Amino acid sequence: SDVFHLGLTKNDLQGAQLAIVPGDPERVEKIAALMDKPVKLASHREFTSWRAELDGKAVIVCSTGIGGPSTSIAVEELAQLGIRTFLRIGTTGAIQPHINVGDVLVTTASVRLDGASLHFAPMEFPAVADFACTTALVEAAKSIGATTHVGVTASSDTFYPGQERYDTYSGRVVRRFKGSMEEWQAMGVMNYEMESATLLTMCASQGLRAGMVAGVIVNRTQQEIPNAETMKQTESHAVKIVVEAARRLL
Amino acid sequence: SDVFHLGLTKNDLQGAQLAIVPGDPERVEKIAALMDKPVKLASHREFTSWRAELDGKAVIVCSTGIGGPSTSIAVEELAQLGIRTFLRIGTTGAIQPHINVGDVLVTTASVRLDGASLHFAPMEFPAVADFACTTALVEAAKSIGATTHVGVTASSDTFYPGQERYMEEWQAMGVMNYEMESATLLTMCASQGLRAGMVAGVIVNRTQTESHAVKIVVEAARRLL
Amino acid sequence: SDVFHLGLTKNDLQGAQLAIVPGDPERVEKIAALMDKPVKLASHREFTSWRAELDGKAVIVCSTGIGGPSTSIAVEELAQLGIRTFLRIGTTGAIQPHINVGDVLVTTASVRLDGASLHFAPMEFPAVADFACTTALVEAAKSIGATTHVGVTASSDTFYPGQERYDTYSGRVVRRFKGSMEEWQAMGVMNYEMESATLLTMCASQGLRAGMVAGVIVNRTQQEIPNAETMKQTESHAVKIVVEAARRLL
Amino acid sequence: SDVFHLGLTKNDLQGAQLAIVPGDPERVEKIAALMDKPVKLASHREFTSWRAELDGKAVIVCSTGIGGPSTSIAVEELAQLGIRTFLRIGTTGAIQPHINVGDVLVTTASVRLDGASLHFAPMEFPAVADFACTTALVEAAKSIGATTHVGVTASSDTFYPGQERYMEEWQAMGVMNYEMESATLLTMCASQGLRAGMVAGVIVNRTQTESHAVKIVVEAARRLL
Amino acid sequence: SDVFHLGLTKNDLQGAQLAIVPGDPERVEKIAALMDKPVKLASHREFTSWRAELDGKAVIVCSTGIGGPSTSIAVEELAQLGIRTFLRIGTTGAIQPHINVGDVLVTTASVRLDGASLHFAPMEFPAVADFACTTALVEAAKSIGATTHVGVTASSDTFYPGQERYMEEWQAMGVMNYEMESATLLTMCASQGLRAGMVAGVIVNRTQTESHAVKIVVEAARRLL
Amino acid sequence: SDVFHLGLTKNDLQGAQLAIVPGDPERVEKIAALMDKPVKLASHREFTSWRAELDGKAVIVCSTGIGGPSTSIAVEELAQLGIRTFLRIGTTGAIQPHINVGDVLVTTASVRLDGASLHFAPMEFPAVADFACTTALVEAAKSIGATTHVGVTASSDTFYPGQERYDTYSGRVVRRFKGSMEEWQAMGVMNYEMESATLLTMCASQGLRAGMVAGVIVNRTQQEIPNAETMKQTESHAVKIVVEAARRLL
Repeated sequence: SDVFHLGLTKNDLQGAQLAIVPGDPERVEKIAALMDKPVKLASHREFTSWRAELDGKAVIVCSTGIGGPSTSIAVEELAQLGIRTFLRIGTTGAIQPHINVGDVLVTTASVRLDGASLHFAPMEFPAVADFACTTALVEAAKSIGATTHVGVTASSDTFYPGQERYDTYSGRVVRRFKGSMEEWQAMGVMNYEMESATLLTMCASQGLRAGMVAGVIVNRTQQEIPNAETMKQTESHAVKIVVEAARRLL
Repeated sequence: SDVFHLGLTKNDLQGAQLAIVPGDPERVEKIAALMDKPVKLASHREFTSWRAELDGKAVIVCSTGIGGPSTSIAVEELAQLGIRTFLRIGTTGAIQPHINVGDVLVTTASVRLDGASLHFAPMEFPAVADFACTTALVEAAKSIGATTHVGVTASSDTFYPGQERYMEEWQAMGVMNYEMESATLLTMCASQGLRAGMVAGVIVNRTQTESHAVKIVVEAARRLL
Repeated sequence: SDVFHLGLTKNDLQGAQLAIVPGDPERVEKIAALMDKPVKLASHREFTSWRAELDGKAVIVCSTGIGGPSTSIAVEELAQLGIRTFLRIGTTGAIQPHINVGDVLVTTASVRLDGASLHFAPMEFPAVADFACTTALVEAAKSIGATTHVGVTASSDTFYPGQERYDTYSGRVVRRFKGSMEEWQAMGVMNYEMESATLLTMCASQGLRAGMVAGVIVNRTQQEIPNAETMKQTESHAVKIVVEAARRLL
Repeated sequence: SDVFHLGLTKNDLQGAQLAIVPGDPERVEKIAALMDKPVKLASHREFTSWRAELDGKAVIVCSTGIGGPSTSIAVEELAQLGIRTFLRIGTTGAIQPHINVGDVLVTTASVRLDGASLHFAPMEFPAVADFACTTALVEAAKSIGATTHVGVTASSDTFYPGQERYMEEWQAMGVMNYEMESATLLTMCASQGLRAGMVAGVIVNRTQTESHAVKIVVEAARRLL
Repeated sequence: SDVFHLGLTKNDLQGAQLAIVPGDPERVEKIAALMDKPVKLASHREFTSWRAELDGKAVIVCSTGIGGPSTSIAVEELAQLGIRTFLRIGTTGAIQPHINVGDVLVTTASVRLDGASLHFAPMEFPAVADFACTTALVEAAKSIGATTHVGVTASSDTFYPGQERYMEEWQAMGVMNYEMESATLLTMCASQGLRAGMVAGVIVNRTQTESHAVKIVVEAARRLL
Repeated sequence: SDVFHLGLTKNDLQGAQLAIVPGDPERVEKIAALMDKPVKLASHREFTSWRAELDGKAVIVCSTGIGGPSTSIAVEELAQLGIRTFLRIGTTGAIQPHINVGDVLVTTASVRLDGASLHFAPMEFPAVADFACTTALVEAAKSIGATTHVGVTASSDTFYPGQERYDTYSGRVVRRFKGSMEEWQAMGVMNYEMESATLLTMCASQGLRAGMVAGVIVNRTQQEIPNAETMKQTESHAVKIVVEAARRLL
């Protein structure tokens, strides 16, 4: 209404200045439920929004969708709506053998293998998280007793060739990404996802604070497959971390 | 069950070798309604998929979401399930003074201003549409008496900053329109042995009625089976 | 005279608005011979021009020379002279095993492995053919009964390393082109030539129509070598196609 | 004897796993003087190195010289001798109006406008500081009551032309300051399993007292042993 | 018979290890006429080749055509037949106020604004002339009393747009002149163990007699046998 | 004093218009000693300066430090001080098996694997030496009876990965430089060093003359290791060459 995609007015946010941003609209209710007086605001495409209260202050939970283009829309309009702090929650696979399912990852900066970030800063600019957000996430994780890894994430415009997956229709990856996974592994990159390069670059270049946490639900480099219930329990822990991080940032 | 995102099996497709891929679920239902025996299959995240029938052959309609990245997931996972031809329909603005609201644009090739196309081929490779799909879209547009323009589309990762929203090089170069998905779609199919076509209805033009593009894409699909 | 290289005046063209553009001046006479009243206009360097008539309308046949720089000169001056439609005729090798000598290729767009095209549009711009020209070529081929392949061509500033040839004086190719042939093969590229990236990019960016057809005279990926007479018969067929395509574009 | 440039052996380090790396030898002596049992080890070309002790553990102080290239030699050769954590201290100007002469800047990440960082990772990889080192620098600054800003630094190969010396894009993007070494240092460590932090004291600001940054880096070092 | 384009055999060269490579066939005949026992060998497409003799040794003169692409074919195919030294002569404009019509330019290296040079070496590699060839051209120019300038030439794929024809950065950087072939020629030879030199006569200058450059290239050739 | 790093005034140079520029301040005295009346001017960081006389004319000898950034400072300030000709002296390893320890290298142009040069001209611009300087160096070498190689040098912003060294802490080189040494070897590159791309590019683009000579003290591609005294004798010869080259340029 006040914005062009989310279907939200300013007053709907009730002065909220922090937002928690999952990718999947299915996860918006369950995260808002952790907090006081969860109310459903709107639901348009993959932008589902709920509002809640935390220590007396209004908070927003809004889905971003998949990929940088979708995310940029969500972040841009929420920034217009007055949101100044963004905490990304996700579930992810790991790319390091010593990172286990059920572990938690806090991202300090991202490898920019995407397109939308370049609209906000040149490639030379770092896709870096805010120090306060990162600190809050690291502290909330440790308070919960989570096994935590803090470092670089690779952020890709594709799920398949940019993550060097070969079990595809064509079975081929373009030269740019051939051997790329081994390279990132050697450089200490923790995981692959698809949204953070846009999130972190647009926030760092525009005076906004952002951070990201993710629960490890799978590991491509490990032979053992993840349990059914442990994936659901890792997801709830990650949610717990992000809410408890948000409490310190209000 | 067979793919990571879409929630579909090979069997769900009942031999379908063509998919129509608009951006949004509201458009999916609208397209499937034009065909025989429409059935909703699945809805996960951005990807809502229906199955239908054209001349006794199965066709799928599946939403892509916003941008190359989500589009790339949809196309790959449909290709894994046996689709070999993709037709996209959208609605857009135009940037050429002689293009009217109500006209239909068939894209021959796209300017590659996205990030995802580069995950399939280096920049020097053309974001070109398949000749058969392009022909079938042009045929079907003439079939319902649509005013048709055929040419190049500019495709970017941003909706506002990559469309002049407070440079006129694309206009001077004869670019018809702006959107966000065609560069990824066309490059990813042309560099991987899949056929792809792209059609759009003109809804706005800064120098100066969507159901038609939907009928056209369906009637194009028929010619390609 | 009116132009700086071709040695032609406007009136010489007699209102001609379509031109057929081979690379080799030797082929200009034989293509003009297919048409009514073939007259030799001029011959300067590798720019040999003939004029003819087709269904009552004047047509030009002009050689481009080798490579994008030479071609850009020819196209630019003929555009100045009033030519608005350009049909390229060539003979070529194929890069796909299932493409046979005697087959005909119609190019929808080109991989831009050249330099001159960048002077007309940035690399992001597609080296795409005109739809009407492409349609006319495809229809003329089928009317003649030719086995036709429609798709992407790789257009290179070199005959040797850009086409990944190793049987050279040095025996080496620079990293950019090492493994490049296998890459294009996997992406469905039909053939290599040296002029189309400039032709198609300059026409598509300047409101001019262009298309390209070529007869396959050799195939590097096949063990069998081409017959002597079959190469000469493929050349005459390609010529037939381009003239019959031109008839539909007047 | 063990390395090409520095003139040091493993044994010279007596188990040191942390080094402090300023640009110049005058600063090296100043830093080592703040610690226990300071000893000069070597002086070759740009690389003057001292050894000292913090809480009974060995630490090294070694000058880098000017720019990424000399910095890259120092860090690599110290890593070969067993150092796994690097802290850099500098003095700089600021480009933000609210940053005062006397304030302390802790760099989270750098803009990569150098040439040497590319010898370690492609441009898309972030020139990001280690979280522990960054935390320890922020803690130590608060410990002596310093006014602290935490954010991004621009890092280039030129002192004059890459600093406006007869474009304001870095200011508009929230960049704190300019220097010449941090991009190489942060990228080279983050992409090779080494921890790195960076701190600077503000000595000038075009929109408007170095001993403090030296004490801070030493007290940060202590927390990281 | 031995090569793809030129229509020549090894035997046609009678032991020649040097070629002179101007752009056009009219210039080829002119150059060969200055030498002993001139003989036309072949004429196919852009490539017209003569053989001649200097101090009892065989030399070839072969036209390149327009641009790096045609030049690249000529040089490669001559190299396959045994040529190891190439000298190019051209005629050009100058872009420096002190360079006069009638002066001679010997190119030490070229600005790489072509596309074909990149098919031989990445952009960071210098389009540099061979020292012996450069020396011999400078010697031969002084021999006939020519006014000589020695320096950098800008080399592009376009004749008009890449020469200011309705940016002055090349003038400010000391570039002597513009042409279209030297970047490809110099890069392709320097990166493949072949010697190359380049000389030109000034025929125009926007800030203000070709037979001389032809004599100079021949007399340079003599010194290199 | 007149400059911001070297600690020198204009009058200190006594009208000197040529400078000899080693990297190491330790070598400044020994080169100035070859000439008449060697006086120590200043010594600040790695910028040690001495002045001397040669055939009656004042000459400067000034160290540059390591790398392009350091060198650019030295060259820039000496240019401000009136120096118009720069002769680089160095000692180097070779990358060609047929180049022997004790040989001398004169550089015609440099491969620009550095950052600072790009601040003076775009990458398309050649890092080319002055013809007079190159000629003087080649002639001084031959007069001394040195075995001389004239050609391209690779100039790198790093000593380790940009020179494709694997005997490092991490043991890895980034894809850009993987296989790079074999590439330069095949292209006829003589050696690696770290300063010339900046020196030559800034001089060629600013109307200043520069050249470079170096004595070969080691060869990575040879099994035999260099003698102790032969390295010291190669260094003195290179010094002799540079002074005798300077005599011809005054």
